[PDB]
Amino acid sequence: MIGIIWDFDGVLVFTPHEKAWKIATEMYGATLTHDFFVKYVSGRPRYEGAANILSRLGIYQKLGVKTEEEKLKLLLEFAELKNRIVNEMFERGEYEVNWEAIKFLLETKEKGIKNALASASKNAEKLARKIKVNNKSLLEIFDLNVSGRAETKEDVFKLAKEELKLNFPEIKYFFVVEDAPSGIRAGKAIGAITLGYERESSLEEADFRFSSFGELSVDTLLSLIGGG
Ligand SMILES: [Mg+2]
Repeated sequence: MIGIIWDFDGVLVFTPHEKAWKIATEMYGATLTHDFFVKYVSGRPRYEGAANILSRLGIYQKLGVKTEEEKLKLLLEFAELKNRIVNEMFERGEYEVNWEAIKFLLETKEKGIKNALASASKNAEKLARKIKVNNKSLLEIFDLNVSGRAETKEDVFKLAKEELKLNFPEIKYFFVVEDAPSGIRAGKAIGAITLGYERESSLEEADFRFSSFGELSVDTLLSLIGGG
């Protein structure tokens, strides 16, 4: 049978990604453009993004931060500030639910497909618990949740895969629903068929590229295996 491993943010839920960085950058005296975000921050590791902002928008220079230890002190402050802002804007309800993803999720569930929630975020489970689908939480629709139990996509995907197999040994095919280029790579690394949801980035490395759910069928999956 089939197992599907779901990333959360960017797939089942949309949060403002650029916005957290913009606000941190604003409070250090600079303006983050969309152009800059796309070129030096988006899709890169958090600390690389942060260091790009601090150096190229002149914030190091402005504050007299000259040595590597001084730079490093501010880098880690800045990157922590950005996480703290992601947390606060989650606390303020700043997200939208992707009901069309939940649609496909429910469709796979009725055809006997097993579904794991597999986010690296500490907040995925909480949000999933509070979003309602019929007479339960979106969380309880999943057969399995491993969210926040590791801190990279590949480690959480790996964990979700091992647990899906333990619980259901007769699963033979794994899919990863993913919205980010790094996740597509993480999916391939654990031997899953990657379902690339392009809402913003293009995901050329993905086995199946799509722009909206419902453009997915259970039959698409079988077809993907396929030869797969
Ligand atoms: Mg994602």
